[PDB]
Amino acid sequence: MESIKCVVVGDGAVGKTALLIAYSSGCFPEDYVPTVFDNYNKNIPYGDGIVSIALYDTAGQEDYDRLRPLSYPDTDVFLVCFSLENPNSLENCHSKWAEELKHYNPDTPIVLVGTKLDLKKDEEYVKKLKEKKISPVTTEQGQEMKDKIKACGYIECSAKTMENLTEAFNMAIDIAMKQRLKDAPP
Ligand SMILES: Nc1nc2c(ncn2[C@@H]2O[C@H](COP(=O)(O)OP(=O)(O)O)[C@@H](O)[C@H]2O)c(=O)[nH]1
Ligand SMILES: [Mg+2]
Repeated sequence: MESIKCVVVGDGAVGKTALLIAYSSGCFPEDYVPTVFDNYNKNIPYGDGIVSIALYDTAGQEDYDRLRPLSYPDTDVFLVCFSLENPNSLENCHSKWAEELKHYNPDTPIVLVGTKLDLKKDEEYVKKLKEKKISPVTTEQGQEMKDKIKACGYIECSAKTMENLTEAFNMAIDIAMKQRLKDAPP
């Protein structure tokens, strides 16, 4: 049994809490969604063993700049989240999230996670988005940002449809465990 700590950050409303509730329960939140989900644990097969991943939600607004980082000590991997239908939230992964995580946790790997993939793929939503002169974040743009912030992985997912949802957390686990292997004596 190995334990890892995963903290989820990103702009308000990109879907951090829904991501965590969907992973915890297997269902997109059916009732009231809290601002910040209480931290919880999940046991996941990994190699010949079991990883216990402890998941921490955060309040992403700038108002919480001093309270939110109190969650950061001893983190093994961060999920930096942006909505695939909000290009502004992608740019903030560079101007805000990468800078904050480098300041507090310079050695901790990051996974860049695109959320709300179902809306990116929803033809009617895309039309209405286009009426406001916005288009979805492309995978080309998301991968470019992955490199810009030196994230160890990138994935696009939907808490609503579960598309790539559990694999986003499998990606975070694999990155954390491989870093732990790299840091061990030979
Ligand atoms: N269509 C869709 N909506 C989502 C998804 N994830 C979150 N939402 C919606 O986005 C809004 C904000 O979600 P929330 O989890 O509170 O975002 P947070 O502020 O980052 O924690 C809510 O209306 C959610 O229902 C998703 O994968 N697909
Ligand atoms: Mg939330």
